[PDB]
Amino acid sequence: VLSEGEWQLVLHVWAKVEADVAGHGQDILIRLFKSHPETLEKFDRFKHLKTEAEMKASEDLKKHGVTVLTALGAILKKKGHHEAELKPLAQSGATKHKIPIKYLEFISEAIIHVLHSRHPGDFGADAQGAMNKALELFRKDIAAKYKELGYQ
Ligand code: HEM
Repeated sequence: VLSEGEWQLVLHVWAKVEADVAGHGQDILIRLFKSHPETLEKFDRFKHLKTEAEMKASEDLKKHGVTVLTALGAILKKKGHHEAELKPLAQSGATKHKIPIKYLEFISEAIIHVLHSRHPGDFGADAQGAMNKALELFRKDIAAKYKELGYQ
């Protein structure tokens, strides 16, 4: 678990992401794709995106970006109390999409890195350590729901 203090730090940065979701949304995804392009394969709609510039130009990617952050955000304001919110995503990932936990750690990486580039001064070690934990709590919870559904 995370302390109250840790949670506030997480939500304190979350607040800034919230000022430009679409924008934080696209950076995250561009970073993921770029750093681990094997993840692109889950996306057929994105398959065709050859450059950053085209990636940046897609409404579809930008939307997808917003859809990802809003879900993650609703989960974090739950401060660890997120089974209900969590459950649909674990189902879909265990059943439709088949996303490995590995894919999820990649994404965690892109998240942190974006936050740190955009928000240096609100994203110090304490905060960063706190966001790490929370993203870890999310992946862990996911991982077990997965097993329960027979995936991993
Ligand atoms: C912070 C982590 C993430 C969150 C909150 C998240 C959330 C979502 C949401 C809310 C959807 C739409 C409903 C559903 O199909 O579940 C979605 C769909 C999907 N997610 Fe994720 N996602 C995350 C990470 C990933 C990763 C890392 C991948 C694959 C590498 C991924 C692959 C997919 C795919 C392929 C779909 C189907 C979307 C479509 O084309 O209609 N998600 N994800």
